[PDB]
Amino acid sequence: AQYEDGKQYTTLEKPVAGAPQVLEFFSFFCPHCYQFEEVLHISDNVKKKLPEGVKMTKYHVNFMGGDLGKDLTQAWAVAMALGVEDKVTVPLFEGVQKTQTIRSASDIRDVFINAGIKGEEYDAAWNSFVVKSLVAQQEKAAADVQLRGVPAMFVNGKYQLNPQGMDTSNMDVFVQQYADTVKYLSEK
Ligand SMILES: CNCc1cccc(-c2ccsc2)c1
Repeated sequence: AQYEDGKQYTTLEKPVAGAPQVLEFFSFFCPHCYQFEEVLHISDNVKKKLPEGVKMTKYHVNFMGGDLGKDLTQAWAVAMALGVEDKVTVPLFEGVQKTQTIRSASDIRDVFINAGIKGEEYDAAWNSFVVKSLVAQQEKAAADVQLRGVPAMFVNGKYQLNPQGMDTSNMDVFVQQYADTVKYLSEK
């Protein structure tokens, strides 16, 4: 009774078939997601503790930030397609929430250019159907679980992380609790 359904995690009443093993959702507009990623480094510490053969997937969502939110989901598709997530995640979060210099799709593009992604490369990707397919994949995944809040993490389409059942007096402890819970669920 150390881990229990309803505490560190909840159980999906409609389990999602064929879902990624560990699926994280976020928005660059999401203040708690900024904390999760830039301050707590949740994705990294979770990934760091996944069993061998367990892949981690991270998807952007549309339902925050209106038009720009949709642009960001497309830009994240570009980031995934090019494999430059580790290059643009920080400046995208800071551009939206710290400096608030990201106000348009062009501003988003500037972040990729500054990170060394060539203009032609970004634009071809941005306009590609491979990227359209990746946008659709992100939307479908979020749709599969009736997603309406971020940050969120799901394990095997069956369990949903519940950070509200964790102590926050110490950041590092919270993070390891979160990561050990994901590991526990992935072995479940
Ligand atoms: C959805 N936000 C979850 C959460 C739960 C507990 C602590 C935090 C936190 C602690 C320092 S920054 C953000 C976030």
